[PDB]
Amino acid sequence: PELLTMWFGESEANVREIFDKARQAAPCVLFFDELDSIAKARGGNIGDGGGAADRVINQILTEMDGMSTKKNVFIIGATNRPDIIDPAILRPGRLDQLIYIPLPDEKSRVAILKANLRKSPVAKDVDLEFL
Amino acid sequence: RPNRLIVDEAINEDNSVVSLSQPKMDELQLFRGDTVLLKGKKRREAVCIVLSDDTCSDEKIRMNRVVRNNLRVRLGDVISIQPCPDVKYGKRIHVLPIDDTVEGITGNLFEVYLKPYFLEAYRPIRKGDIFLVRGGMRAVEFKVVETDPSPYCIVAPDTVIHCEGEPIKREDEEESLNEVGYDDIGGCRKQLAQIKEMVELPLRHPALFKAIGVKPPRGILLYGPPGTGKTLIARAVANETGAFFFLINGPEIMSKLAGESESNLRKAFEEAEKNAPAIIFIDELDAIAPKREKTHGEVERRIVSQLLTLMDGLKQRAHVIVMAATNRPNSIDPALRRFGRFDREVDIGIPDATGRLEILQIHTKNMKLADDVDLEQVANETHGHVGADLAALCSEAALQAIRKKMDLIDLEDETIDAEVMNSLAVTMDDFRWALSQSNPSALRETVVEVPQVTWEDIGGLEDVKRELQELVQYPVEHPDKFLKFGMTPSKGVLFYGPPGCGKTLLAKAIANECQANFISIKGPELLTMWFGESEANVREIFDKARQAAPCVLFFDELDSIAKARGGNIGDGGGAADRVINQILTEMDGMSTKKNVFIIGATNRPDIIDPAILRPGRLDQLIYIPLPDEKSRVAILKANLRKSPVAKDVDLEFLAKMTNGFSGADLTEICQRACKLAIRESIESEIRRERERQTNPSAMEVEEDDPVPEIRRDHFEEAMRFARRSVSDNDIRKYEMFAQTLQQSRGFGSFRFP
Ligand SMILES: Nc1ncnc2c1ncn2[C@@H]1O[C@H](COP(=O)(O)OP(=O)(O)OP(=O)(O)O)[C@@H](O)[C@H]1O
Ligand SMILES: Nc1ncnc2c1ncn2[C@@H]1O[C@H](COP(=O)(O)OP(=O)(O)O)[C@@H](O)[C@H]1O
Repeated sequence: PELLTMWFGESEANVREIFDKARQAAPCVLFFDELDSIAKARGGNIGDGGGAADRVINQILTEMDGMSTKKNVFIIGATNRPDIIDPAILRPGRLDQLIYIPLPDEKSRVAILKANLRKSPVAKDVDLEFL
Repeated sequence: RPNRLIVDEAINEDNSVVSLSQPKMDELQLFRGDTVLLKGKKRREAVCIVLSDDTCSDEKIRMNRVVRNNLRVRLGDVISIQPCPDVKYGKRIHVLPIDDTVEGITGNLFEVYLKPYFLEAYRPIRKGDIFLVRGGMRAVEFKVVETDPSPYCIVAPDTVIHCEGEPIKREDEEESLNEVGYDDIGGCRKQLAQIKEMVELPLRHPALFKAIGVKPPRGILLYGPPGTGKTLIARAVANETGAFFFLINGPEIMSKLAGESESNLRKAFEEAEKNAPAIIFIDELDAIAPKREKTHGEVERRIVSQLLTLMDGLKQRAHVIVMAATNRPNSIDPALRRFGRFDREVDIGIPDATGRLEILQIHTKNMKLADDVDLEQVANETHGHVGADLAALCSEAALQAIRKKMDLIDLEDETIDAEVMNSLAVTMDDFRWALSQSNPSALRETVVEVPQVTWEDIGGLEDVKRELQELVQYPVEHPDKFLKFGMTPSKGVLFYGPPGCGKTLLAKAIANECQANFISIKGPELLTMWFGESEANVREIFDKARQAAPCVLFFDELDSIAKARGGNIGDGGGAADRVINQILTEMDGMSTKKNVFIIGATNRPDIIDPAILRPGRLDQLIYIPLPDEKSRVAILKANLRKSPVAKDVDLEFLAKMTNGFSGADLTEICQRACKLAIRESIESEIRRERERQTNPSAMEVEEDDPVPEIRRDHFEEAMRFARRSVSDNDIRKYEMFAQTLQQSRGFGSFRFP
């Protein structure tokens, strides 16, 4: 959401100070939520503001090429739809490792429910794995 | 010392009445309704009848402005009340008016004013006491310079009042009630309470507070529309507390000469610091404190820097507080909002109809009203006005009333007769004329207020109403359960359904039940906000709502974003996405601690963007069914109880012929029936004069069917031509969306755990 907020207007400097701040706090991990949202502007019901998306992508790629090996800062990106996003990112020297997210399955669901129940109440009246 | 009591305002208009609790009355050996003797500064003695009222606390003593000036004390002070119920009857009264209280009157105070003032009042008057009588338009003070017996006496039938002679001169102790006070301001109870809370302590106990050695607030702002009495508020507070109020005006200072304004402002600061614990008031600072980009010139920056440097030199020890007033805190430079600088911010909103009522009452107090008083009706009519507006309205209504009799009265040019001004009374006709030629000021400005919609206005959906009650009232009713389970209440609720179901009415009803302010958002307003000023308006409205918790932040036509973005337009998508992103950011930044609810309503759920369809965002989606048959008549009754109907054939049959009709078309049918009834009454009347134009008086009386009573003919005419508001296929899409959310559910069946 705030990425698309920036998407109208500041698209080049803002990323610059963001990555400068990230570099200063090394070691650190940078996380990106719903990168495909940018391509959602590229591919969507409008498909006309793509210049800003081009600016954002160019800035991101330029900074990634500008990332020195000495800096120890990992970058993670979460995307629901990898197909719409530009494959140009998927190249060596950039995001390369793609990991699928399987659905929770039984024991995973049991552990998730236990973690949720850790808040206060107890569920000693049913079978969690049954559910 | 269980006798001295902290002073408090006396609601009773009687000057010499003080309300005491029974244990204090018994302890001080006082009778019932007798007179007590109070000493204050300079041991000045005042005699006051004990008033039969225990409403005030026993440690408190009800005591109005007149006795406070008699005792040379201020509000929050103490009294020296001592047993003296042996007051003597009056023998002769020697009271003369002050010179500057009856100028331009040339009348007799004794008969016109003093005679009704002292008629069965029995006011204990003491040698040196000050008593005021409020008359036709002014208030006149008097002092008992000398009397028999000494010093006090009782107003009694055996009275000898000498009201003949030159008016007395100034007694040099002031004690004048013509100035301002707390009771002279209305419509700002909460704000006044806050100001008292954060102001009184440093002023009441300066040395004690220094002995505390804790930093007090130093920068306080009031922001709001002009003409709301901010200067009045500051002046009244300063005068009542007791200080050395100092005023500074922007234009009067900045345009003095070159840089001399710096010298003037400095001189003001060290002058104030050299006198006493005081308050320095600044008006229209934005005229000298614009935005940084707005500083086109150079000297303005120098002036701002000088001001900041001077005010920041208020190191810990400072008995002087700085009060500054301006409009909305937008044009003001941001650096002024820092700590040590202006940090406390207060808004002065537009008073409601009730606030207008009190403003009129405190303004029209002096004028003699007629018997056609409809102050409540006027306050109802005067939406979009401020205290200055109402004061001007009253003034020019008085001029209209007086001007009606210029020829009858000998106008002359020398003097006037008090009987003449006493005779004139302001009539409701004068008020109607005054409102006819009037100019409201607020107009283009959003209003914040608790709505007045009650539950019986909307019929049916009681289960949904209870669900909204659970989601809204219960978390603030029982936060204990929520914290015991450690579960956070839902942030907001969304509504979807056919239009004309009064979803906004439901929002207003629940807000009124919750007793919280309401905020309205319009789709046209949002689309206006698309282009140009977009982020700032969203930010300021969110901040205002967060400040005024508890409050209900309502949104209407939320689907309008998709109406212009999606579809065949595809052009305003950029601004729409700007607005949507701003809204999402602001709502995500909101904290559940703040008692603010976000409510969005729509009639096109399918077109809604799915971004909000995420946890933390609007997730509780409620369908609004279309009411047909069942309680429809109840809804009819809800819209029919407004005006009488008397004779009717059947409401159930009326519900029978109609089907699938919302509140909109039902109310439209009711309005059509009323229109036909009005038409019939008007044409029958016109027939009556078209008979009487060539005839003598033919008894033009109530025989015109003017009673509110809709016959079956009007109902039949209404049902002859009445189109269904909703199309069946639209209901099909609504059910399709219901099935869509059922598929998102997927599982609704029952399986045993
Ligand atoms: N709540 C109120 N109670 C009584 N009088 C009021 C109220 N609001 C406004 N008035 C009247 O309206 C006028 C406002 O005067 P004034 O210009 O000092 O107000 P203000 O709002 O402080 O203005 P400014 O914008 O110059 O600071 C006065 O005549 C005052 O008596
Ligand atoms: N007593 C009532 N009960 C239910 N609905 C009502 C009642 N009185 C008015 N309404 C409805 O309130 C609507 C006004 O609210 P509005 O915000 O326009 O709702 P919508 O957006 O669904 O049309 C009117 O169209 C009318 O149908």
